[PDB]
Amino acid sequence: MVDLKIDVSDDEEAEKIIREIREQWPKATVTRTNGDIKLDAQTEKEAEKMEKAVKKVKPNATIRKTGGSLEHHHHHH
Repeated sequence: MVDLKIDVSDDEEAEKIIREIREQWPKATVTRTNGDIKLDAQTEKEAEKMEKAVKKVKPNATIRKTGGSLEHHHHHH
């Protein structure tokens, strides 16, 4: 699981976040809340696609990405 919280400054784009996520991922918990979008990804790659689908509405989308994985630096280039 990857924590994805998408800031939303407008109502219509917030609608577009929900549609562009849930059309591919019906299981993706999208909690519509005036101010943000509370979203949960399954894996890191899944998050890469999810946050990208948001960026298909808004390229400079401020997305709060927490957790994902404890990327072990000895196993990291």
